[PDB]
Amino acid sequence: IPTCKITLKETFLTSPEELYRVFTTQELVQAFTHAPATLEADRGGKFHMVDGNVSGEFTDLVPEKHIVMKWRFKSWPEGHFATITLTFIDKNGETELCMEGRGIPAPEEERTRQGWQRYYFEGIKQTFGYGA
Repeated sequence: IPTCKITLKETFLTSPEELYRVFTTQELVQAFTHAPATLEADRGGKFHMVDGNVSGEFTDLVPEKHIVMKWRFKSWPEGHFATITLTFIDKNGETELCMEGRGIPAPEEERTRQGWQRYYFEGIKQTFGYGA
């Protein structure tokens, strides 16, 4: 499978604590994705979101600092996971979120970029009021 790497940076009007909670709380994920979610906020823990269209496993969780996960869309080749790292940086009580994704199927680059920008970043900002 040819793959690609993407890097996204987004600033939120909330603290790293609050943003990290949004990414790692099943009921908050349910709210911003508008769908039932299951999320085990543990190293080794599984997640399943948007009618099972997104799934994966957390491989490193450092509260308020970083999340590393194996992550896929349901349509990707079976057993194919991207590795996504989210880093939470405090900038004056606001949060700079750096997302780095590796191992994204190359045909899926724009779907995955737009999915992250619209369904994570815009979704979180609009649900919780974390700025434009």
